[PDB]
Amino acid sequence: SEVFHLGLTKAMLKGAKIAVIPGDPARSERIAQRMDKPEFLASSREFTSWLGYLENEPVVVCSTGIGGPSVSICVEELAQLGVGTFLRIGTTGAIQPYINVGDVLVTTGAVRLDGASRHFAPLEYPAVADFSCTNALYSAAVAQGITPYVGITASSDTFYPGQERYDTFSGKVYPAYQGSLKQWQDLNVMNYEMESATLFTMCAALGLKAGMVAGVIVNRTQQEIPNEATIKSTEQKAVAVVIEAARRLISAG
Amino acid sequence: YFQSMSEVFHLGLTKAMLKGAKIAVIPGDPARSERIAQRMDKPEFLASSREFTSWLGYLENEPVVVCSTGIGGPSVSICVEELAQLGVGTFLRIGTTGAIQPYINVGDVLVTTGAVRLDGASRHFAPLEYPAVADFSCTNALYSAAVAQGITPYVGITASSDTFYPGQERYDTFSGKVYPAYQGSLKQWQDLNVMNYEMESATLFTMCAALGLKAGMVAGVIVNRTQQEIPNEATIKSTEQKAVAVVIEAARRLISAGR
Amino acid sequence: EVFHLGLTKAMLKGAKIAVIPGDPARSERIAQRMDKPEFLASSREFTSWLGYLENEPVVVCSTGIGGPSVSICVEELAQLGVGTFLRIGTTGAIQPYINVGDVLVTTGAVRLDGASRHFAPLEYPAVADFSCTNALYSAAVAQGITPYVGITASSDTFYPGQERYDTFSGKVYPAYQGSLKQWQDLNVMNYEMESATLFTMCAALGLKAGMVAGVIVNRTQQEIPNEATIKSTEQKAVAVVIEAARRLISAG
Amino acid sequence: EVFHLGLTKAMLKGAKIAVIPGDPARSERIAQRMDKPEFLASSREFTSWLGYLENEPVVVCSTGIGGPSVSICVEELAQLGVGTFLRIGTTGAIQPYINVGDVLVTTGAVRLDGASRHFAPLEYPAVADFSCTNALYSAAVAQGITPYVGITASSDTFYPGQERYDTFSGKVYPAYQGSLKQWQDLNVMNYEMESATLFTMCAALGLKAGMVAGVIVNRTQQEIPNEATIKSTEQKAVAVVIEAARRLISA
Amino acid sequence: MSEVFHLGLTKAMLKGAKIAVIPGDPARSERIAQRMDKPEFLASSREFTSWLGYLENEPVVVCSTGIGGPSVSICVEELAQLGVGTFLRIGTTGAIQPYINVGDVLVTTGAVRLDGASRHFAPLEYPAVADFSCTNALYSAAVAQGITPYVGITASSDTFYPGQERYDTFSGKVYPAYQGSLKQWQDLNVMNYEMESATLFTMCAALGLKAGMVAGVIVNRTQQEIPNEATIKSTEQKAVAVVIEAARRLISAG
Amino acid sequence: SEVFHLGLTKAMLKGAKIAVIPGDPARSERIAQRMDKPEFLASSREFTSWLGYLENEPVVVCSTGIGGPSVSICVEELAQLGVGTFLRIGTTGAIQPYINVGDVLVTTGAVRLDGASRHFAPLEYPAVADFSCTNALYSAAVAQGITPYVGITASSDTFYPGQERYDTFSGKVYPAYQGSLKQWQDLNVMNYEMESATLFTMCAALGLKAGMVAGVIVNRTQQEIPNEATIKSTEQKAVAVVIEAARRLISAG
Repeated sequence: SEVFHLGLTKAMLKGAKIAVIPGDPARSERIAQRMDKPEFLASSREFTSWLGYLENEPVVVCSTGIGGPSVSICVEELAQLGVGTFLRIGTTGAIQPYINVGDVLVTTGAVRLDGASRHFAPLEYPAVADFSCTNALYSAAVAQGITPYVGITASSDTFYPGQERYDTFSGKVYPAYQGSLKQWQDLNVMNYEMESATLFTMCAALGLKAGMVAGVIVNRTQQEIPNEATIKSTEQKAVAVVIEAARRLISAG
Repeated sequence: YFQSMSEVFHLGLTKAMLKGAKIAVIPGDPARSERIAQRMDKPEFLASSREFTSWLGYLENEPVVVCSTGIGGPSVSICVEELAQLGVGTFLRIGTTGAIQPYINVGDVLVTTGAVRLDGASRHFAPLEYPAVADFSCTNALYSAAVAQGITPYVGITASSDTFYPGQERYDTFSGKVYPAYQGSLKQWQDLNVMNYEMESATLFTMCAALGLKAGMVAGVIVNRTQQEIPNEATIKSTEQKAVAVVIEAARRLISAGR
Repeated sequence: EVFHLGLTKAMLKGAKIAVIPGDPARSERIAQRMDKPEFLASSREFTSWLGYLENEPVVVCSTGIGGPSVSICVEELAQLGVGTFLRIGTTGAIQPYINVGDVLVTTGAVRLDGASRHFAPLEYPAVADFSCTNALYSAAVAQGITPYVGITASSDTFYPGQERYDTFSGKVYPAYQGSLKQWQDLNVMNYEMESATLFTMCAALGLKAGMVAGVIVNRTQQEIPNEATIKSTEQKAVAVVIEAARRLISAG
Repeated sequence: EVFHLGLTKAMLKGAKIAVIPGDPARSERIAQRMDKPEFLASSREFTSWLGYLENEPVVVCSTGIGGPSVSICVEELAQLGVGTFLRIGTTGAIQPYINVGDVLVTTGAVRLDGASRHFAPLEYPAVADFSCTNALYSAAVAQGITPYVGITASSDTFYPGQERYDTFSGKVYPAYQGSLKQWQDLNVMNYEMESATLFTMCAALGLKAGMVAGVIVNRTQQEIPNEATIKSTEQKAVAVVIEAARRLISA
Repeated sequence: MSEVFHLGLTKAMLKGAKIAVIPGDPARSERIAQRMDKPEFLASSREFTSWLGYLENEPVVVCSTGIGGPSVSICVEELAQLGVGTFLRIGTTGAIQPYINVGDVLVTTGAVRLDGASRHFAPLEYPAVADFSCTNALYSAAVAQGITPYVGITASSDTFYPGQERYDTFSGKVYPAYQGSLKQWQDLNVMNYEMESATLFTMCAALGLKAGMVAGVIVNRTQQEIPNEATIKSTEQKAVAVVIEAARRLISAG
Repeated sequence: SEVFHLGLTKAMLKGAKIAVIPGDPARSERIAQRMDKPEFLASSREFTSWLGYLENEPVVVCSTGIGGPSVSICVEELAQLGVGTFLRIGTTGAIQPYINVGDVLVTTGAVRLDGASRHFAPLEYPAVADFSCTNALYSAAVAQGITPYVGITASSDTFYPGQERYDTFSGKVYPAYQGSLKQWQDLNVMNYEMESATLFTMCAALGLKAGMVAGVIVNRTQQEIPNEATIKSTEQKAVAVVIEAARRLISAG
């Protein structure tokens, strides 16, 4: 291979300029299976890649693993192989009581509670999504009968203390993160996630285009856990949005 | 200035004088409020106090405020907060600007999605790590309005500075100096794909996001710091009018979309 | 000759000192207490008048609200040869012992602004010039006034940075919650919105700055000032700054 | 059962100690060097095996790349009763005198990651546990190796945070320009991407952590190494980490 | 008993002293006290050597601080526990500006906070600024003794070596955050480096105590000329004369 | 004298490569008198130095004064004179309830609540002790039948507010330090101290070796005042550990 981690060569992508980047290596196949003529490319560490076709054009699906550091490797190495646009698809937990399980969130900007973003730009620089990607995702959702929430996401390097979870080994969060959940709620932050600050900041710095959509499967403020059919239909909703957004971006280019 | 004639500390306005306005166009210069209002139906002067000159006018049968902010986040923060107390929910920033990328020309139009926070006021609304990002629908209305008038704007990041001089790494000054933290900073932003400098959007975007208000920004490029040529008054004045026409049409589609 | 102020070196007729209030409406009022007052210019928030004290020309120029517009004013006046800047304002105090009508002379500022950081790193002190501070203090004492002398908190906002809750959101985020009490406990006299930028930039550029303010409101009391109170307090503070300017001119 | 790892307390069979490599494919290789190895689970980047040393159960669980995934692994293993964590890896040195084939034991980490700040403020030291560090060192010496002991710079990125210019942009922004030289002049041995998170979280949580690594490349050096010396290096490093687990079990 | 924790002093031992002169070097306490009426040794504990003397019939303490904000912070806090409200710092210093000569006198209005201890009293944005009345007493005293001091900003460093960008050291190195820092301070019109004033000014403002600082310039690292020993002693003696006279003025005024 | 502050020359050290560094100038002599052929070297400001012999090798004992700034002078100037190893000895208070008066603490790392450490390395760099020094100190303690606590110390530039003391002139601590004691307790910090952050950071930056041991003479969390005999015996206990530690380091050379 021509890159350090992914196990890929330029030739293997067959001219792909756009990538869909889920977190879980097992999701790559499922997404590529909504595309035309999909084929396995490689699996190396947490990076499982597939190639598929939308609008008769090649598209990579590559898993990123959890967190900015693995995302930064994935994105950098795909960019070396000619990928210029990156669409993040995920499933998330909301922190606003008006956002329900089954809702779809499109993120315009990220609160940078990560470390990797600071290696591409100083903290004062905005972790903001690409306009054309964000539009394609929003337009894709409304066209498919979904009214997404569009706004800001908190992007944390941790699943536990950074998302102010106390159901843990220590049961503690140190003072800088005590009350942080309420802080973000009061600043109209929709949800937590763990990748978008790195993705958006590095893409803006490198001149690459990024966007993100997620399906809500849990609400931190709400009592009752939903059944794992509404979980799966939520995941489907999100994929339908990202696939259609990818087609719009391709047709537009 | 009589506090009895105002429901807010600085603007000299009451809610009723706005006649239900939910949207404001906010230029920097007090002298520009009237001109922008005259693009609307039945324009009327509202008040003038300090750097805050306000007019009302109508678009699509709805009242729209035009209020000047003065230069800088501190004065912008007062203007926005006090209009928000009087029921204004959407703020469209209009201005002219210099660019820092060689491919951006005088006469081009910039729509800003996010701001580098080189200001102070934004930190009074949210911690530094929170993004100074524009409202999606405002940004889309500004872009769409521009395209519908024959203009393809550049869309991207602006550096929002509390100063005109050292914070924009200008050396053509009294001291001729910029201290180390801001030396090389222009090049830094160029290399990070920042389009331009401006002095208000970090505060505007950060505060609106934090308060649940909607903000966007459009600007006409009237100078480029990487370029040698001097631009002429005609193209400059034309660029100002162009950008105003964009902001007005954006307001129109925001109004009709909310109907 | 300068980007914003609409002024030329010639129009200043040799002025080396400026009085810099916030409100453009006050430029003329202050100019009228000097000799041979005349209008110079008005552009955006910057309205400038010229006057004479001890047969020397003195500029009065309004700054607008906040560090950013102050930094433009001071920089551009300095390009035109002004070396000394006297800030006059009205202010709200945060200490109970400070009364409406009192006069404050500020030695240094808490840097809760952005613009100062463009002139020097945060650890550098936003401190007033010795001679300006003394002239302001002396002027006050010579007019029968015992001013408070000390530290001012200089905020880029009027609302959350001064921990106001009487607002559209009614909220202040955690980093500024408890901040007013913090400053009270650190013996800060008052809030204002310009002096951190002024002091820091003047120290950095080798210019001379001082600030005097009249207290029109106390954040620890329930009373709100009427315009007559504002007017008399303003007049009190203007008298101080005019005299301080005479003293600096005479001594120079 | 825990949220990410696909594990229950019962599946660990009382294991109090874990060896934690980064690469999912490496968990089996390492478990093969213990007694009665068995696959446990594979979920996302977390592939876990169980094995026995001095007749005692030991988990081997991959972490993926970076503090974020490490923090999930360690947290969830701690919920299941694991109290000690030994990191094994392969690394690139930044000092001219460190050779390919050398072994590094890390006492402390430069915190160039984000996850560590979710456990403790930046001024708090990312320091290895005293016991673990000694076992790693002793294990190495007993096998004829004098490891370098010292400080590692722990980066959230592979590229700009380690000041690499061989990239898509070819750029590193000013705050990281000259940072490699800065760390060299401060006697930092190497870059790595997980230890700041690991050391800081374990100190905050009351858990025990250590780290050993085999050097397979040197950023300052002309040459390029063959896979012979590389494969023996990582084999050497695994041997040190296994023996260290024994020693800790023994005491 | 009634003794403070570090200084070995009780409130009775001060005999009502409200004002202190605070040199850095233990061995200077006696010398400064001998410039006052009826000097007497009080105590010596660690770096803190204290004497009492009288000026204008009022008792005045002289206590050494040791080097750096941490020991200064002990000294000042514990003297305040004993009723001292006013603190006059006296020393000798190098200068970093070419136009400041050996033998000049510096009165410090403000400090660049390159220390740690100041941050334990106030956040970094809070100004390390001297008390108005102390600063005036020092300036007016100097002018009355035919000196015209420079009045300005001093950089207050927690180190003698790297924080003052010194390369003549064991390592020969200064890490990047401090490379170019001397020139940065020169370009921002800073007069000199010293190691205590940020802590002193910040803590005194925070606690409501009054502080001022005067120093005599005995070296200038930007100049080639080397001063002779007479000029140095004359400068030391001059700085001491100013601080004593300033204390007299403050005592008389109150 | 060929150093600026200590009043020392390389010849006066007679080849010493190692130093014991207490804080109090009055302690230097009695520590040196546990060694063979003790001799006074110099006294300047807070820096009182003595020389002694352990295992036939010369060892300096030099007092540092209080705080990172004076420590930084002492260590720099001794390094200029050829000293490469620095062992810190003192007595301390503990902030953990289970740490008793009489216990011994060996510090692996320091919380950097000081200023001088930042003049040697940026804040993210760890204030970590030298491995061999720490091992020597641990081993010496065990050999005296002491199980020392081994761990993290908080190193403060102040005695009062930075250790969250309210028994003061003002009786006040500003918000950034309110609740800080509790914060450090919950992060398993053992004790406060005033010099280790500077010492460990500078030594790692300069390539010098440092360690620290201390005897606990007071506990913030405990009710009891301990008697003088318990306190004086704790001092002796800790000094015995540091001397033995130095024997081991010398012997290993």
